[PDB]
Amino acid sequence: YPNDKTAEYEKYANYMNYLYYYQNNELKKIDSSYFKDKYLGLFFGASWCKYCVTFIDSLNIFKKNFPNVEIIYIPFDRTYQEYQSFLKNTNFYALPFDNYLYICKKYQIKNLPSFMLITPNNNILVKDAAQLIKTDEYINNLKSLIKNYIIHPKTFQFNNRFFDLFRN
Amino acid sequence: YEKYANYMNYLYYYQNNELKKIDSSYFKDKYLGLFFGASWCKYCVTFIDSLNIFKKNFPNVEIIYIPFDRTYQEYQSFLKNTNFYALPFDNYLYICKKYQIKNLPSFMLITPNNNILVKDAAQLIKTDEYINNLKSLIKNYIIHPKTFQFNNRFFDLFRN
Amino acid sequence: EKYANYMNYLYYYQNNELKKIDSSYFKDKYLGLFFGASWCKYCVTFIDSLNIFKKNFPNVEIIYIPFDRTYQEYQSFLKNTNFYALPFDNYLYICKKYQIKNLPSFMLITPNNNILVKDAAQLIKTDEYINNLKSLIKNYIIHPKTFRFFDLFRN
Amino acid sequence: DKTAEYEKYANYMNYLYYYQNNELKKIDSSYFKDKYLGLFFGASWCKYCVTFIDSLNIFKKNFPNVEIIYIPFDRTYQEYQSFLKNTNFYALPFDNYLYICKKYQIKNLPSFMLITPNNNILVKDAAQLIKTDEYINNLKSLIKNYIIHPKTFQFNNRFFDLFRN
Repeated sequence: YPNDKTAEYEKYANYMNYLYYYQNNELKKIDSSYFKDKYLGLFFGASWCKYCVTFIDSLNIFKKNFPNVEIIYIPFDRTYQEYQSFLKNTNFYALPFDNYLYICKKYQIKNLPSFMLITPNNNILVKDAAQLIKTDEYINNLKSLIKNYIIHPKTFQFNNRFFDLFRN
Repeated sequence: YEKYANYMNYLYYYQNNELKKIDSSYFKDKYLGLFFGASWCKYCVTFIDSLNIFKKNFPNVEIIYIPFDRTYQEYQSFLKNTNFYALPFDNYLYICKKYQIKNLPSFMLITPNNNILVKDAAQLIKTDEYINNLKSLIKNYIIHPKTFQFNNRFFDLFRN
Repeated sequence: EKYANYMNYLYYYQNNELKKIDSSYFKDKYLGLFFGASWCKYCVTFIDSLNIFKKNFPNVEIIYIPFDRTYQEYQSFLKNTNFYALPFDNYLYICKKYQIKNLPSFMLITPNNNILVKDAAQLIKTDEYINNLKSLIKNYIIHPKTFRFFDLFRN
Repeated sequence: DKTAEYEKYANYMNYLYYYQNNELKKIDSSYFKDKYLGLFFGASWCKYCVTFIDSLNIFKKNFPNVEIIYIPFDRTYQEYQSFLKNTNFYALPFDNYLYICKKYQIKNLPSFMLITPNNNILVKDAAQLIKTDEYINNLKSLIKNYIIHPKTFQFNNRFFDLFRN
């Protein structure tokens, strides 16, 4: 009751209200509610890291086999210029350009690239999916994992899935 | 054929400094942890402590050693310092090919119906942070029963 | 041309105060560049291997290249370690130069800024490496160079 | 009786193998005296080792006198042959080389190790090194600057020393 800082906390209800993507030469926004109830693939990467650039071929093959999983780029670029040139050469959504070490701390991400597969209720279906997707042996078994894994509904703070996923 | 019908009909273990065998049908309907390793590889020997802590946390998962020892005597000395089950001493590169196993140790978590629950579990179980995530995977993954060729889940799991 | 301004001091904690050292102290020394962060548990567990490395190679100066998110996290790291550190800043440009893609990473650098061991973090986790590294140090001819951190981190 | 068997190892690894014209050829191991070597631990059934060949070809272009030797972990002679025909590397004869993995604690395929003429390890984890563009000038400096102190190999057999603890 004393020293209630709900007022301060409430700013976070609009955290990550948009993701970004390229269409022709436009950096466009998409309302993050679009990702409600979707499986996500979180791609931790940077345009300056050659391994992350070669990894895009594996992600593109993954996307062809798992078209309903949405790929979200979590950038570790140095400038907007680097971020924008990379995003325009991909079919991915992205977090806005920013410093995301706090997400690395939450999931103990220690390598670029890293790729994690996330269920609609923000559980981790595959922690180390970057390794998983560089051969093609994974496809049938990942389809079984997605088909068979029960999704128990959760309540996200402020009804904000990305606040839950990246902060809580 | 004939030894298709008898492929992997027993797994092996040590007890009281004696090599023993168990009907492999005992592993029907069990979660398995396939431990790819070798006694010559120091990273595999230290990994035994992570597996033992894993087993304490997940006691219904059966740990099966898939050996890459050079000699039967090295295999035996390794198996006697563990309480794991093991495939018979043999050359298992065909299993490495099937699953694209490229590192020792590797550890794969398998459901009762031979699906892969966690492909790269060695790195998962050396941390502190995996228990609740793995508990949820096991509790949430629906098991549809399967019948296996030659009535032998290891024929399916290792040879298709 | 304030390249003269670049990396004039490294930092460290001693007697619970933040101190600085002129970067010319590191001229002609073997260096161990430790890319790390206090938020990364694997970097924190790696400090024990670095301390054992330092006991066996006391003349190699370990330099911490930070990837902490905040200045307070960086200071807490310095208070708990015995390395010299770059000032708190964003060092992705060094990661790009050397294609550092993992934390921790550890690189061993000769007095004239050549790379003696590119991927030394896995090397020093064991203690199998010690004789091999002693031979590399003993046998690597040094051709002296006039300048060191602008050459090492930018070129 | 078998102190004579121990002497047999003076002829250990007397030939390496390679393919030139879909044709299997042998080369006297003495060709490799005083050479730097790149030991490539790999297997044709391992997709990561197949993709690694691209990095080894860039390495061979930039370091043509570092002789690449394939240490096989193929299941069958035919897998070994097909791999060798497509990479025209030198190779140990098809066999089981777990004892080499024990000596050097090789735990990943592919692995690649750079060896000096006196059998010291110049770069232990060279598979990681050569996947980047950046390594070339500093590896040339490392080869140019590392002093080679002469050693005596048992039976004057370099590969016996390099592979057999």
